[PDB]
Amino acid sequence: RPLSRFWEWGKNIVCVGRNYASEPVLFLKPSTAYAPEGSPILMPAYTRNLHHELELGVVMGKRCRAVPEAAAMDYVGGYALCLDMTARDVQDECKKKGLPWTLAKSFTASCPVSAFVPKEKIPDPHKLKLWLKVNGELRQEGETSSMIFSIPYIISYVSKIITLEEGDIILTGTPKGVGPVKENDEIEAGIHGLVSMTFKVEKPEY
Amino acid sequence: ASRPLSRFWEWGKNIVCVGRNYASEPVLFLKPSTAYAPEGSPILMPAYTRNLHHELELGVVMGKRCRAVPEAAAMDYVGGYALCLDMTARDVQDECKKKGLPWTLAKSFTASCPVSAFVPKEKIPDPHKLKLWLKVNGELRQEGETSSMIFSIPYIISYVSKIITLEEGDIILTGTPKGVGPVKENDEIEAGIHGLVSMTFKVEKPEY
Ligand SMILES: [Cl-]
Ligand SMILES: [Mg+2]
Ligand SMILES: [Mg+2]
Ligand SMILES: [Mg+2]
Repeated sequence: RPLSRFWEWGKNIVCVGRNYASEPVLFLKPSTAYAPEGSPILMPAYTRNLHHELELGVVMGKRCRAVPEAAAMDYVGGYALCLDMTARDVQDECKKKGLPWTLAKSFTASCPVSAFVPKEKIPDPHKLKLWLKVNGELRQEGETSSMIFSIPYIISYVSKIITLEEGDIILTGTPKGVGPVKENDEIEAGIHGLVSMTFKVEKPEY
Repeated sequence: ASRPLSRFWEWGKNIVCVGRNYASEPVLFLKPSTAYAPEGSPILMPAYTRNLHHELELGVVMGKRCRAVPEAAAMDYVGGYALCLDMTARDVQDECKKKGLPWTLAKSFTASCPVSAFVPKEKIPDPHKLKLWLKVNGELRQEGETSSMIFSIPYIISYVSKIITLEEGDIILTGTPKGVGPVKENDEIEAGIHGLVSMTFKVEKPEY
């Protein structure tokens, strides 16, 4: 289907652990973690500390299996700005117990996502500037130039472990200033000169 | 438009697996859609493991968008079933557990969820009265009865659905009985549900 609405039909979401200040740590979100603009961030009932993580997402334009770094950028279709919503308290316990990160990282609406930005609009994804506000006040700022692992290497690396389909996305890590959000909070985020997006923290209607 | 559940592995977006469910709440982790290996495709061995285990599991293919459903309604959201193998780099898993890292390299690599033909819901009135088996070069290594599952199926559905909305075509593997063990290049795994379905897989290294 069309990359401009890739969150509607894309199957997989792969997320790098730390990529800002030896190999990347990888974890997954289900497709239902996607919350496109106009849809709320949903707070799980089991957390009392949900954090925002501002991240550049790389959307795969064709099927990508064990590709070398230099070819990796041919498999990219575009990009989207994401929040890797994280139940931080659950994560701390998972690290402690050797448990999978699912409840901390992989719940419904745990990946809010901007409009699709075609790769023609971004000649270099390592020269972008990211930002995020909670209730109008600046909280996360990062430059993608300060990423530890480059996007070509991240694509190559995960493609050698997990084949990526067209429409799959890779979240490439968060810069500094990660912190909490509560019910009714509003998160505004963007890439300077390219895209912006608004989201509202909300409880489920169960 | 709509694709058949008989080919759910072709279009299904998500795989959710339960940890220990045989002899307080389930452990959950995920595989990517590209973990699927339908019959005819090889179990691929990741180059970084020296201890790839099999795990015989009943899968549960969802038939209807399933968002935070109660246990008593859960079975209405099921489309059918498939027998799967939760292929696991156990050596990588131990290290993941130790460092408190994600289980991805252990449980979510390519071809790490071999899958049988789809069994419609009508053919299985009670999914807890099934018998599963698995052979490795002819030797019976896994034997389970789904009645001895700790968490029932309707609960597992009601539970994961509260955390993760499940689509049409998504599957939940409901854990593996005893008899888990390793495999190696050129081994031929066969496994089935008694009277319902059977499958065969060759273990290979990738043509990377
Ligand atoms: Cl995990
Ligand atoms: Mg998926
Ligand atoms: Mg992150
Ligand atoms: Mg398992």
